[PDB]
Amino acid sequence: HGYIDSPGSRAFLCSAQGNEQNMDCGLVKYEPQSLEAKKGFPQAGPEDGHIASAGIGHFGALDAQTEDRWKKIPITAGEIEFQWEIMIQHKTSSWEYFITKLGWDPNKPLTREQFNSTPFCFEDYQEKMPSSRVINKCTLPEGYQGYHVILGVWTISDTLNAFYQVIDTTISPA
Ligand SMILES: [Cu+2]
Ligand SMILES: [Cu+2]
Repeated sequence: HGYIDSPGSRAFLCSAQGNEQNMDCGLVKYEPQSLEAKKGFPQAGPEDGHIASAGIGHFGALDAQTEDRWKKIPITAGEIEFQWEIMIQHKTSSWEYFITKLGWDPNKPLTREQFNSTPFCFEDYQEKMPSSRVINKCTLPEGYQGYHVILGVWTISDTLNAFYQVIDTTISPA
């Protein structure tokens, strides 16, 4: 169980510790650490249209997708660091990050077609137990600007599951 608090994830910003910068999030507000679903996105895992909720019904408020809906973290293109708060540590296969395609539609549901098919950042943890706070250093793909959604995936090595964290960003050109 864990969540990304820098850049603050969509679920994190729903929470009290995110100071409710997103509202009307349902139960997400009270357990942003709990977006657990089958590993293996995009070949498996949460179905299209339910990626942000990790396919969990009572987190479905996160599946709304409009330009106006979500608070966006401002970031500059290039190097980026993601920080996870690991409330319950589990042996870890990897940390990986996907981003929406150039030309995705911010007013349509998040789907595999809306995301690049492969991650832009991948850190192999070789099934080791992580510390309680984890930082992954990454680099954004070239040519990115504007509103984009980043999907953070924390894949658990000793279960069938992973934790899914979408992040809303406004990217300024490098
Ligand atoms: Cu857990
Ligand atoms: Cu419920």
